[PDB]
Amino acid sequence: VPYWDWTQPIRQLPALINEASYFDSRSQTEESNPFFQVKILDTGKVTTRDPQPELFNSDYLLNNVLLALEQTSFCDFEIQFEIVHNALHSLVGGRG
Amino acid sequence: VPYWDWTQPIRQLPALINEASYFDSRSQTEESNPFFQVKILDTGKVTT
Repeated sequence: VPYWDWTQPIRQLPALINEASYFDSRSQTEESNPFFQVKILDTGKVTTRDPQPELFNSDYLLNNVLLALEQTSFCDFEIQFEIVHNALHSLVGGRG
Repeated sequence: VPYWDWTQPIRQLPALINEASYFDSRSQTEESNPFFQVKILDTGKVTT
């Protein structure tokens, strides 16, 4: 499994996850990349992304993670860890 | 019906079509953008 870095400012969504559809040479054919969406089992609906217009060209994530990393103990670190974890989650979740 | 001016030197696809998701307040709900693609009738095939 790879990891998507966000410490460096993001110019746009990463290629692997925003590219419309792939073209496989095994069938020499196009097919839609699953990374957009997936049908949630027996629910009648599918997921949906929604980018936020302030996810780009900011050092907010960088400085926040630095001031979370500065700490020494562990319990204090945990709370800022969770905060920044849910941060970009909520940012990219959108109205969906 | 509108028209798309491709005579303009383009940078990205227009936002009317490329994005496959829009949120409308009529039902305060999200819905996939139909302009993304439409399946061909009674063949189980989706364009791209």
